Amino acid sequence: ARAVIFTGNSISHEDAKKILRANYQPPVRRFQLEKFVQQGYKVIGIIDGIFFDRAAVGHREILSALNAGVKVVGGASMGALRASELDTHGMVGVGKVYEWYRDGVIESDDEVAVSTNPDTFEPISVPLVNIRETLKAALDTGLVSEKEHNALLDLAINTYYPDRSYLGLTKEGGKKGLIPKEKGKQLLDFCLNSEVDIKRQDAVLVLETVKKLIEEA
Repeated sequence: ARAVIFTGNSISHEDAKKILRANYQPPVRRFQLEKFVQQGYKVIGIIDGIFFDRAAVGHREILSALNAGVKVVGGASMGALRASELDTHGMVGVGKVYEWYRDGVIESDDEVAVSTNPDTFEPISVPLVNIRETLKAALDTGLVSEKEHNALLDLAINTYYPDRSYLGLTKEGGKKGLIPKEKGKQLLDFCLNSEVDIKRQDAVLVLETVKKLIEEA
């Protein structure tokens, strides 16, 4: 049994490779799955994928893989979104992002979209789900008030995703009078050193699920 994993954004190929030896591919695009189905692969892990309509992985493609006896696992990013749409059809969803989509806690691809380096797949921006979880953790550490949490979260929601960053958020937050600037600096340090990287943690869960399905005959 051979596995193929589409990732690079939520976790690098370098970091994923140590956790599970698999065929690591770039974020998934339209009509990439069937190549691996036809090559005889037994498990597909969808973590990351392009969100733009023309190039996004389609329901038809996932359903084709499932009908051919290929197990499909999704989480973290595009995999979380698709698993929430196709779990009733046999796609396995794992992780918190999947759970939130499933239960209507979050909606739309805006929750997970990130700008990336097109060559290395490393993210430039911060996904909204990570911002949500990191602002929650900051509130717990007493680094923001509830008013400040809510104001900064609303700001993040209302920021074009390639411009979503912890520095950008605290800077614009300060400029818009949403947080004192010294309190903003303490918050930025927390965000840069103690990020709740829910996309990465969910990505690891996908890898571990794929690992289990490969082992099972």
